[PDB]
Amino acid sequence: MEMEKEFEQIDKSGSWAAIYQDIRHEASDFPSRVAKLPKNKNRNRYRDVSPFDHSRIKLHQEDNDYINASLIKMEEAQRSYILTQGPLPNTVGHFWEMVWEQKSRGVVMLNRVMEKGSLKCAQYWPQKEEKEMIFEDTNLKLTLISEDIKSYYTVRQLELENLTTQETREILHFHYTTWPDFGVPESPASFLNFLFKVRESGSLSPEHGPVVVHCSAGIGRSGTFCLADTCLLLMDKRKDPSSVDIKKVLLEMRKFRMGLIQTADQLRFSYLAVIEGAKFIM
Ligand SMILES: OCCCCn1cnc2cc(Cl)c(Cl)cc21
Repeated sequence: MEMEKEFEQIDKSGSWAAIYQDIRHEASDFPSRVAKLPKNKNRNRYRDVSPFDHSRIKLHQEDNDYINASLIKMEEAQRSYILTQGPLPNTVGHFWEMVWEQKSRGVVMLNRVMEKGSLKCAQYWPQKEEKEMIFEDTNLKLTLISEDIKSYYTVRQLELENLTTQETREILHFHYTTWPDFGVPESPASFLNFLFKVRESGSLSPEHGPVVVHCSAGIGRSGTFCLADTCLLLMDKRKDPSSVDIKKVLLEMRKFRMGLIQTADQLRFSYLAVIEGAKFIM
């Protein structure tokens, strides 16, 4: 079926939970043996969210190459994304090592450091120009260059230096700051505006390594971001935009990381975002 009318048909029939459970039943199951080794327990935020072995990002280290991060490679859309958990106190250096090694231009953050009174990820970037951060375990230096605070998101320019080679690179930090503590946004308008700002920066384009996107577990909000982007790109590329099947795209993405889209409300919000976004594109 088309999307917008499939949408009203699920609303009128109140069957979002049943649609979402079908997806969970059909989703791929692949091994995640490296994630479950005992030496990696303090590298995982949640025991039930792990990268598959076949698609995990490997650190360029011989001691321990493990990080909780996955490469989502979308062949028809010609887009790649790295989805990862919010960094932990003992993985902030690994996180920036990955950004460096994979040649990423942009980092997309969809959570606040504290939500619901609890910490959802480490404070992993510097907050003042004159107070830079040094990650001694991975030999990197990170400096805040500039910051632009808007009503729904903040964009930061960062300098990452590989202290071993003295090479430097500019990284863009796109921080969506207004996702509610509970539920999903009422309108997709600000989320779509944010997605377009990431696109306009070059961070999603083939002349750079894959964008790094995270929330707390790296599957819920993060899944919504890449699902909406890929679906809109396919609607631009195909002769028949109504052929794009958001449930099929989501199942394809779940071949590369488990659990993408965490609730039926996040599924409905993803539909809403693609539907509204397809009208603005034209
Ligand atoms: O090939 C399409 C180029 C222009 C698309 N575009 C630019 N600004 C946008 C803001 C929003 Cl909210 C949306 Cl949905 C789309 C946008």
